[PDB]
Parts: sequence; structure tokens; C-alpha cells
Amino acid sequence: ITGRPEWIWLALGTALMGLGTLYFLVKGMGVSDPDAKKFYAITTLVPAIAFTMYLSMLLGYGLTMVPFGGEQNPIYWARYADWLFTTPLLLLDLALLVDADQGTILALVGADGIMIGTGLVGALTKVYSYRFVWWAISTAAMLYILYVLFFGFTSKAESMRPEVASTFKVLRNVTVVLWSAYPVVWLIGSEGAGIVPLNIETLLFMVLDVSAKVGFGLILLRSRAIFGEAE
Amino acid sequence: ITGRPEWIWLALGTALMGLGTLYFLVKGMGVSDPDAKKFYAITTLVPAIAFTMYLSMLLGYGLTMVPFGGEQNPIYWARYADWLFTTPLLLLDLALLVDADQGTILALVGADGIMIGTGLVGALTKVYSYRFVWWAISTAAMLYILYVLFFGFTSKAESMRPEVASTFKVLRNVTVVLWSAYPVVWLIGSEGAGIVPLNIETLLFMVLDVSAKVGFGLILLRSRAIFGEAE
Amino acid sequence: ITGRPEWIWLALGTALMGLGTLYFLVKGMGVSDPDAKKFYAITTLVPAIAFTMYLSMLLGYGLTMVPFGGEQNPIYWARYADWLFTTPLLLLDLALLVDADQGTILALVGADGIMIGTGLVGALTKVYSYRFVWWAISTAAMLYILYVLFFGFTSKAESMRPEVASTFKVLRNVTVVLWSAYPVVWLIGSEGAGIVPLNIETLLFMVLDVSAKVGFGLILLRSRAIFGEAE
Ligand SMILES: CC(C)CCC[C@@H](C)CCC[C@@H](C)CCC[C@@H](C)CCOC[C@@H](CO)OCC[C@H](C)CCC[C@H](C)CCC[C@H](C)CCCC(C)C
Ligand SMILES: CC(C)CCC[C@@H](C)CCC[C@@H](C)CCC[C@@H](C)CCOC[C@@H](CO)OCC[C@H](C)CCC[C@H](C)CCC[C@H](C)CCCC(C)C
Ligand SMILES: CC(C)CCC[C@@H](C)CCC[C@@H](C)CCC[C@@H](C)CCOC[C@@H](CO)OCC[C@H](C)CCC[C@H](C)CCC[C@H](C)CCCC(C)C
Ligand SMILES: *C/C=C(C)/C=C/C=C(C)/C=C/C1=C(C)CCCC1(C)C
Ligand SMILES: *C/C=C(C)/C=C/C=C(C)/C=C/C1=C(C)CCCC1(C)C
Ligand SMILES: *C/C=C(C)/C=C/C=C(C)/C=C/C1=C(C)CCCC1(C)C
Ligand SMILES: CCCCCCCCCCCCCCC
Ligand SMILES: CCCCCCCCCCCCCCC
Ligand SMILES: CCCCCCCCCCCCCCC
Ligand SMILES: CCCCCCCCCCCCCC
Ligand SMILES: CCCCCCCCCCCCCC
Ligand SMILES: CCCCCCCCCCCCCC
Ligand SMILES: CCCCCCCCCCCCC
Ligand SMILES: CCCCCCCCCCCCC
Ligand SMILES: CCCCCCCCCCCCC
Ligand SMILES: CCCCCCCCCCC
Ligand SMILES: CCCCCCCCCCC
Ligand SMILES: CCCCCCCCCCC
Ligand SMILES: CCCCCCCCCCC
Ligand SMILES: CCCCCCCCCC
Ligand SMILES: CCCCCCCCCC
Ligand SMILES: CCCCCCCCCC
Ligand SMILES: CCCCCCCCC
Ligand SMILES: CCCCCCCCC
Ligand SMILES: CCCCCCCCC
Ligand SMILES: CCCCCCCC
Ligand SMILES: CCCCCCCC
Ligand SMILES: CCCCCCCC
Ligand SMILES: CCCCCCCC
Ligand SMILES: CCCCCCCC
Ligand SMILES: CCCCCCCC
Ligand SMILES: CCCCCCCC
Ligand SMILES: CCCCCCCC
Ligand SMILES: CCCCCCCC
Repeated sequence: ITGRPEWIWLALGTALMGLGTLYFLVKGMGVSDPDAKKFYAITTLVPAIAFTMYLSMLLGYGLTMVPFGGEQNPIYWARYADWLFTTPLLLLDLALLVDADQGTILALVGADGIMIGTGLVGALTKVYSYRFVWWAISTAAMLYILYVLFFGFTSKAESMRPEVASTFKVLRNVTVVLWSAYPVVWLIGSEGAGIVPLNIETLLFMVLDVSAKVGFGLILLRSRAIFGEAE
Repeated sequence: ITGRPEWIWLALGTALMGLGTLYFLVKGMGVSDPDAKKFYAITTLVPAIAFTMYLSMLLGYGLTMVPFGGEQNPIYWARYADWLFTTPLLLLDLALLVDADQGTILALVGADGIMIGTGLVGALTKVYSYRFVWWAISTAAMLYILYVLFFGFTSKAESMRPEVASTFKVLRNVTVVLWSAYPVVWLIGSEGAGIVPLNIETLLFMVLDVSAKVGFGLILLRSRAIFGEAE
Repeated sequence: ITGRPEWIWLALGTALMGLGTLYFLVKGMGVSDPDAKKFYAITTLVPAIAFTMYLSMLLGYGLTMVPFGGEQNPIYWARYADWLFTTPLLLLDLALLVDADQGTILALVGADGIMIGTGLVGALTKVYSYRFVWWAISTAAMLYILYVLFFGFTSKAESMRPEVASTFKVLRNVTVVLWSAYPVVWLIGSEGAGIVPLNIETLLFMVLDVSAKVGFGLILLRSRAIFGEAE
């Protein structure tokens, strides 16, 4: 395990996701409100899935070698397995907060699936120049998602409770900033142009992942917006 | 890319799915009705997914070699990745049109999953005679789906709005004819008996795919059946 | 096929799932009640999926070799493909019976996904001692599911119809006993410590699978709890 310099960040990531999972699990024990239960379920599952995939990367299972540029390049494929399930759960948290219509939710989840799926294909593609074609398609799917979060959701939040409108606005802003960093790190890291070494890349993704999951969850689950308006 | 004679049909397929995706995306921009949004979301996602998988076939990612009959046989596995997601979306379009009950929708999607999954296993099976066992099981799942579309849905459409009944009937008929061709092409093509060469097989699937997705979508999204009855 | 001593149990399993599938399919033909249709759909799909995966194991497709302990160890990976889809369907049968809230259903299905997914990783892991780390995480996800079935569902059933409360209690008890055997068989069988040989392991899983699917389904589909209260 320690044979890879990036192991320290995989281990820290595993620990922080594990701790985040346990914290949300305990916190949600005292919850009976049916609406709050939905948000706790979604939000606890996110770091639990990430915990398993960080562990698989730490132990070496979630790593494969991909030939491109005349080299055997270490590619952590387990990231995409994580993201396939956790990024639509994160979007679902946002969509339920603002009572999004079903068509909009399906558009978001579908675009998200395309985003992660094409990122996976790009990560595993052996023809170097083609990796960036997949990156571009994935990034276009991301831009669609960000567009919807701003010009379909923000003006939906404003007709809702003030506490859900303010909580949505904060989580929207956190999401757009954090999620936009992922394609940049991929592009300059070992999957793309290879300018930033894998150990630093792994650190960067770990900070983004913990912030986008445990950070996000801490903000959401401390808000009164997750509860039905009750006396 | 041009090293494979079937590349021209993969390229045309990619282009037509891409163009179809953009057309539906633009067309749905001016839509606020919650019901119509569902149909636009579902129907736009279908060629978008197909676009990505056609591209993966064009660039060579979605192709693998399978030993059977003492030969290395080129198998485009990306078709099944496409179909796994797009065929239940197509069925969902039909089921929502007639306000199908939840049990029926689950039966359809489940049978569809079995249909595509067993087709994938058959496509990748190395014992030649066993490929046709999987083809038979998949075809039985197809026949179940077609049965339900006729003797569970058609008589559901008739108690609904005339515009939804007439639109459903047309899309049902398009679906049954087009979908029934797929097992025949598989059986006589490079996956099955090998009587029709891969380049012609690829052409045939491209025509079926564009018709079943973009053709289907053009009929559906031009109907007033996708809108709630409103003043 | 007969080259593997466990083939007889794979063949019997295939037959019993096939027969169970046909029986439930015929039985549900005379059903119009929308609630009952949901239970028939879910419950018929379960042995149908299991039938396909038992067949893939019989024909040899669903088997791979995994190096650990200095040996090439036969691992039937198709079990996890089965279980990935059938265990959440089984939980859905239970959850719908007691009209579980959406948050609880998502927690169950999510924990179940983690349970099966980590079992799959453990089954395919090449570092022997690490296989048991994945077994432990999977078992913890199982224990969460069993906890919810007892201390979240049982007291939900009691405020419902007596026929649904009594049917739920029986199916809950069947589920907890049968499902708890699976991690034990894995641990002592060819995936784990290797004390019980593969042919006996295969027998054990076949008895558990038929009981947990066809047995379970026979109890559920003969109950009046699956019908809406109607005059
Ligand atoms: C509604 C939304 C969910 C829409 C989803 C959007 C989605 C369509 C976007 C594209 C997803 C698609 C790229 C998934 C591809 C998975 C694939 C990378 C798995 C690895 O297999 C690739 C090659 C080795 O590089 O296998 C070597 C050759 C092997 C023989 C491969 C044969 C097995 C195939 C992988 C079977 C395909 C199954 C499905 C792709 C399962 C989806 C997995 C998940 C990653 C989407
Ligand atoms: C409700 C509905 C959705 C019901 C669904 C119906 C469904 C059950 C029908 C059968 C689906 C099943 C056949 C999927 C099999 C996928 C498999 C072909 C992927 C390729 O792996 C096959 C071999 C190489 O040929 O791998 C070589 C050996 C490798 C070590 C394989 C180990 C990895 C396994 C593939 C893990 C299994 C994961 C699940 C099958 C994911 C499902 C993918 C999708 C195609 C259904
Ligand atoms: C809401 C709930 C559903 C939550 C779900 C919980 C879930 C997160 C729990 C963990 C699931 C995760 C372990 C699935 C891993 C599948 C993996 C074993 C498939 C086989 O690939 C493993 C190695 C060979 O051993 O591939 C060799 C290297 C290859 C290059 C691998 C590259 C292809 C990757 C497999 C692509 C990943 C796609 C997704 C994992 C699809 C999920 C399949 C299913 C088994 C969950
Ligand atoms: C918890 C994990 C999260 C929130 C991950 C988010 C990841 C993305 C938004 C990834 C986006 C990518 C692209 C837009 C193109 C390049 C490849 C990706 C997959 C890194
Ligand atoms: C957009 C793509 C569509 C609508 C594809 C539909 C495909 C089918 C109905 C495929 C059916 C098959 C069988 C019935 C058995 C042989 C294998 C298949 C998968 C080709
Ligand atoms: C129809 C099949 C059923 C109901 C299978 C149930 C399987 C399980 C509950 C498996 C559990 C496992 C663990 C808890 C850890 C070890 C690995 C598994 C996957 C066997
Ligand atoms: C969105 C953030 C992307 C920028 C990442 C900056 C990383 C700087 C680290 C120094 C680069 C290491 C190069 C020498 C090894
Ligand atoms: C459902 C349509 C299946 C029939 C396809 C007919 C294809 C005819 C093309 C000629 C066959 C090529 C054989 C000589 C290369
Ligand atoms: C939950 C049941 C696990 C116990 C399984 C008992 C199997 C006993 C069979 C005898 C073991 C075979 C060892 C000699 C080959
Ligand atoms: C490819 C995996 C996509 C599914 C991820 C799980 C999250 C799905 C959330 C469903 C949202 C509800 C839509 C109506
Ligand atoms: C194996 C992939 C199956 C899921 C495909 C995505 C479409 C699912 C549509 C869900 C229909 C709603 C059922 C209640
Ligand atoms: C990884 C596969 C998980 C999906 C299995 C299919 C069963 C899903 C049942 C959905 C229950 C409804 C939740 C709201
Ligand atoms: C186009 C929608 C406006 C809100 C999205 C902001 C786009 C940020 C760009 C992210 C950088 C990705 C490379
Ligand atoms: C049995 C349901 C009647 C409607 C379905 C028509 C079946 C068409 C056969 C398709 C050919 C597949 C090989
Ligand atoms: C902790 C919840 C109480 C009900 C679950 C009973 C646990 C049975 C243990 C199963 C054995 C697995 C190794
Ligand atoms: C070796 C790099 C070749 C450049 C490929 C860039 C493609 C980016 C596509 C953006 C439309
Ligand atoms: C393919 C990228 C699309 C980003 C711009 C959004 C187009 C308008 C969509 C309106 C729902
Ligand atoms: C080499 C071909 C052997 C014939 C197999 C046909 C099987 C079809 C099954 C239909 C019930
Ligand atoms: C070779 C076996 C080494 C023992 C590993 C047991 C790990 C079990 C983890 C339970 C917390
Ligand atoms: C509760 C702490 C969980 C941390 C387990 C994984 C950390 C890796 C240590 C090497
Ligand atoms: C908008 C046109 C999209 C076409 C891109 C793929 C066509 C392949 C050209 C070689
Ligand atoms: C209807 C009987 C189904 C049995 C088919 C599979 C049994 C395997 C026989 C070798
Ligand atoms: C993006 C950083 C999130 C910070 C989380 C802090 C949570 C405290 C309530
Ligand atoms: C099956 C062929 C479909 C033809 C689509 C034409 C759409 C015009 C409205
Ligand atoms: C766990 C054993 C189940 C027994 C099923 C018998 C069904 C008869 C109604
Ligand atoms: C990591 C366990 C958290 C302890 C409880 C925190 C207050 C709910
Ligand atoms: C008003 C919300 C500001 C949140 C910005 C957080 C940036 C990481
Ligand atoms: C809305 C601001 C987006 C900031 C992008 C930051 C990418 C590192
Ligand atoms: C391909 C872009 C379509 C242009 C608009 C068509 C009329 C909505
Ligand atoms: C009355 C609907 C006829 C549609 C037939 C289309 C055949 C491709
Ligand atoms: C309902 C008519 C079906 C026609 C099947 C055509 C197959 C090529
Ligand atoms: C296996 C076929 C079952 C025959 C009908 C049983 C009574 C519904
Ligand atoms: C009162 C329900 C008892 C069911 C026990 C079944 C054990 C296999
Ligand atoms: C509730 C009793 C569980 C019995 C476990 C049996 C495991 C073989």
C-alpha cells in the first residue's frame, strides 16, 4: 500500500468519509419527520459509497494501468464508480429541496450519467488525442447541469419557503464552484496532459470530494429546510 | 478509424444522433408545462446516450474481439450499453402516455433489462451453440414486452384523451415493427449465423436506431398528447 | 458442463427458478387490482433474473478464475449480478407491504447496494487477507438492513391492516433467517476460508436462493395483503 506516494491522501480520504458517514448516521437517529428522513438517507449514503471506493483505491483494487503516450499510466477507475452513484444523489438533494418537477430531475440525472460515463470512457481510452474528445463531451454535460441549477432551480427556490431558498442558494453556490474544479484537475492531471503529478492530483480530488460530500452534507443537515413546516 | 469498412455507417449514425439530440434540446427550450417537460427530458436523453455510444464505436472503444467458430469475431459491445438505458426510456415514453400503473411499468422495464442483458451475454458467449440459447431467452422477453404493449396498453389508451389514444397507437405500431427487426438482424449478422457481413449489419442497425429514436421522437414531440389538458 | 461437480446444483437451481418464474407469471394473469399488480411484477421478476444467472453459471459464462492463496480459485461472479438486482426487489416487496416512507426505502436499497457491491469486490480481491475486510463491511451493511426491518418496519406494520401485519411478520422472519446464512456460507466456502468445498457451497446457495425467492414469493402471492381493501 505504502509503495504508492499518493497512499497518504487515499488513507486520509477513507478516514474522513468513514467519519462523515458515522456522524450523519448518528445524527439522523433522532429523526421521524418523513421529509427529513429523505434528506438524511440521501446524504448519509453519499459518503458511505465514497468510503468504500476510497478504500478500494487504498488497497489497490480500484486502480488499473492504461497504455497511452507510450507509457503504462496508473488510472484510478474507482472514482467513476463512486461518482456514478454519488453525483446523482447530490443532485437529488438539491432537486428535492426546491420540489423540482419530475422531468427536470430526469434531465439532471440523465445528463449527470452522461457526464460520468463519458469521463470514464475518456479515462480508459488508449488513443491519447481521443481522451480529450470525451473530456469535452463530459464537460458539455456538466455545463448543462450547471445551467439548470441556475436558470431552472434558483427561480424555483424563490417561490418556496425562505429557509429552503436560502439553504438552496448556499448549496447551489458550493456545488457550482466545487464541481467545476473536477474537469480542470482531470485535464492537467495524470488522466489528461500530465502536468500535475498523480500524488498532487490525488490530494486535490480528496479535498474536493470531502468538501463536496461531507462539507455539503454538514450545511444541508443543519438546516431547518429539510423539515416539513410543522407546528 | 477508416480501417473498418463499417466506419461510414458509424459516422453517419453519430451525426444523426447528434443532430437529433440538438434539435430536441432546442425544441424543448420553450416548454413550461410539467407533463411536456417529462416527455422532452426522456425523449432528448435517448439520442444523447445513443450519440455517445455511436461515437465510442466509431473511435474503436466500443468494440471487442470474441473467439467463436475458430475465429476472432468483432463484436460491438457498446450497442448493449446504449440499449440498456435507451430502450427502457423509450418504453417509459409509451407508458407515461397512457398513464400506466406502476406494476406494469416495472414489469416492462424489468423484462427489457432481461432482454438486453441476455442479448449481451449471448453476444459475448464463446461457445457458438450457446449464443442462440441466449438469443431465444432474450426474444422471449421481447415477446412479453410486445404482448403487454398490445393487450395491456392499447385498451388503456382508449379510455384516455383521443389525442393520446391516437398518438399512442401510432408510436406502438412504430415500436413493434422496428423493435422486432433487431433480433432478426442479430441472428443473421456477425453475432449469430454470420450470413450478412458486419458492414451491412451496421447499416441495418443504424437505420433501425435512427428510426426508433429520432423518428419516434419526432412523432411524439409534435403531438399535443404530451401536454396536460389546459385552457 | 458436467466437468464441474457442482453442475448438478446449478442445473437444479436453473430448473427451479425457471419453474417458479412460470408459475408466478401464470398466477398473475388473472389480476387487475393495481396494488396486486405491483407485487406480482416485483415478485415474478426476482426468479426470472435468478433463472438467467443460474443458467449463465451452468453454461460456464458466469465463472471466473481469481488468483489468491497461490491458487487459481473458481469464483462464480454471476451470483452478484443476480443479487444486485434481486435483493433490492425483495426489500421493495417488504417495504411496499408496510407502506414505507421514501427515505427509508432509499436507505434500504442503498445499504443493499453497498452490501452486494462490497461482496463482489471481496470475491474478486487478490490479496487474501483483504477479502475479509470487504466481507466485514458488507456484513455491517447487512446488519443495518436487518436492524431497519425490525426497528423501523415491524412497528410500522402494526398500525396497518391485520392481514398485512401478519404477512409482513412472516416474510420478515423468513428474510432475516435466510439472508443471515449467506455471509456464513461465503466465509467458510471457496470465497473465504475454503473449509467447505465448492460443490457443497453451491448446493447451500441453491437451497437458500430457492427458499428466499420462490419460497418467499409463494407466501407473499397467496396472501390477501397484496390486494387493496375493496368490497
Ligand atoms: C440515464 C443515465 C444512467 C444515462 C447513462 C449515460 C451513459 C449511457 C453514458 C455512457 C455509459 C457507458 C460509457 C458505460 C461504459 C462502461 C464501460 C467503461 C465499462 C468498462 O468496459 C470498457 C472496456 C475496457 O475499457 O471493456 C472491455 C470490453 C468488455 C467486453 C466490455 C463488455 C461489458 C460492457 C461494459 C457491458 C455494458 C454494461 C453497461 C455499460 C453498464 C453501465 C456501467 C456504468 C459505468 C454506466
Ligand atoms: C430490473 C432489471 C434491471 C433487471 C436486469 C436484468 C439482468 C439481470 C439481465 C442479466 C444482466 C447480466 C447479464 C449483466 C452481465 C454483465 C456482463 C456481461 C458484463 C461483462 O462481464 C462478462 C465477462 C466477460 O464476458 O466478464 C469477465 C469476468 C469479470 C470478472 C466479471 C466481474 C464483474 C461483473 C460483471 C459484475 C456484475 C455487475 C452487474 C452485472 C452490472 C450489470 C451491468 C448491466 C449490463 C446489466
Ligand atoms: C445506490 C446504490 C446503488 C449504491 C451502490 C453501492 C456501490 C457503490 C457499492 C460498490 C459498487 C462497486 C464496488 C462496483 C464495482 C464493480 C466492479 C467489481 C466491476 C468489475 O471490475 C473490477 C476489476 C476487476 O476485478 O475491473 C478491472 C478494471 C476495469 C478497467 C474496470 C473499469 C470499469 C469499471 C467497473 C466501471 C465502474 C462502473 C460501475 C462500478 C458500475 C456498477 C456495477 C455494479 C456492480 C454496482
Ligand atoms: C463527490 C464527487 C463529486 C461531486 C464529483 C464530481 C465530478 C465531476 C463534476 C466530474 C466532471 C468531469 C468532467 C466534467 C469532464 C472530465 C472528467 C470528469 C469526470 C472529471
Ligand atoms: C434504440 C435502440 C433500440 C430500440 C433497440 C432495440 C433492440 C432490441 C429490441 C433487441 C432485441 C434483441 C433480441 C430480442 C434477441 C437478440 C439480441 C437483441 C438484443 C438484438
Ligand atoms: C436471492 C438472493 C439473496 C436473497 C441473497 C442474499 C445475499 C446476501 C444477504 C449476501 C450477503 C453477503 C454478506 C453480508 C457479506 C459476504 C458476502 C455476501 C455478499 C454473501
Ligand atoms: C482548480 C485547481 C487546479 C490548480 C492546481 C494547482 C496545483 C499546484 C501544485 C503545483 C504543481 C506541481 C508541479 C510540480 C510537480
Ligand atoms: C429485417 C431485415 C433483415 C433482412 C436484411 C436483408 C439484407 C440484404 C442484404 C444482402 C445480403 C448480403 C449478402 C451478400 C454479402
Ligand atoms: C449456515 C450453514 C453453514 C453450515 C454448513 C454446514 C455444511 C456441512 C457439510 C460438511 C462440510 C464438508 C467438509 C468435508 C468436505
Ligand atoms: C447510472 C446510475 C443512475 C442511478 C443513480 C441513483 C440515483 C437515482 C436517483 C433517482 C432520482 C429519481 C428520478 C425520478
Ligand atoms: C438496468 C438499467 C435500468 C434503468 C434504466 C433507466 C430507466 C428507468 C426508468 C424507471 C421507470 C420508473 C419505474 C417506476
Ligand atoms: C444498483 C441497482 C439498484 C437498483 C435495483 C433495482 C431496484 C430499485 C428499486 C427502487 C425502489 C424505489 C425507490 C424510490
Ligand atoms: C453556462 C451555465 C452558467 C453557469 C455555469 C458556469 C460555468 C463554469 C465553467 C466551469 C469550468 C469547466 C471547465
Ligand atoms: C405475442 C404478442 C403479439 C404481438 C407481438 C408480435 C410478435 C412479432 C414477432 C417478432 C419476431 C421476433 C423474432
Ligand atoms: C442488529 C439487528 C438485530 C437483528 C439482526 C440480527 C443479526 C443476525 C446476525 C447475522 C449473522 C451474520 C454474520
Ligand atoms: C493530443 C491533443 C490533441 C488535441 C485534442 C483536443 C480536442 C478537444 C476537443 C474540444 C472540442
Ligand atoms: C450542450 C450544452 C448545452 C448548454 C446550454 C444549454 C442549452 C439550453 C438548454 C435549455 C434547457
Ligand atoms: C450451432 C447451432 C445449434 C442450434 C442451437 C439452437 C438453439 C435455439 C434454442 C431455441 C429454443
Ligand atoms: C488471512 C486472514 C487475516 C485476518 C483478516 C480478518 C479481518 C476481519 C476484519 C473484521 C473487522
Ligand atoms: C473510523 C476510522 C476509519 C478509518 C479507516 C480507514 C483509515 C485507513 C487507515 C490506514
Ligand atoms: C453536429 C455534427 C456532429 C457530427 C459529429 C460526429 C460526426 C463524425 C464525423 C467524422
Ligand atoms: C422448464 C424447465 C426449465 C429447465 C431448463 C434448465 C434445466 C437444465 C437442464 C440441463
Ligand atoms: C465548502 C466548504 C464547506 C464547509 C463545511 C462547514 C460546515 C459547518 C456547518
Ligand atoms: C418510422 C419512421 C418515422 C418517420 C419520422 C418522421 C417524423 C415526421 C413528423
Ligand atoms: C422458507 C420456506 C418457505 C416455504 C414456502 C412454502 C410455500 C407454501 C405456501
Ligand atoms: C462520530 C460519532 C458522532 C457522535 C455524536 C455526535 C452528536 C450527534
Ligand atoms: C452566499 C453563499 C456563498 C457560498 C460560497 C461558498 C464558496 C465555496
Ligand atoms: C461560479 C464560479 C465558478 C468558479 C470555478 C472555479 C474552478 C476552479
Ligand atoms: C439543430 C438546431 C435546430 C434549430 C431550431 C429548429 C426550430 C426549433
Ligand atoms: C396507424 C399507424 C401506422 C404506423 C405504421 C408505421 C410502420 C413503420
Ligand atoms: C406487427 C408486424 C411486425 C413486423 C415484423 C417485421 C420484422 C422485420
Ligand atoms: C407451471 C404452470 C402453472 C400451471 C397453472 C397453475 C395454477 C395457476
Ligand atoms: C411466525 C413466523 C415464523 C416463520 C419462521 C420461518 C423460519 C424459516
Ligand atoms: C433471527 C435468527 C437468525 C438465525 C441466523 C441463522 C444463520 C444460519
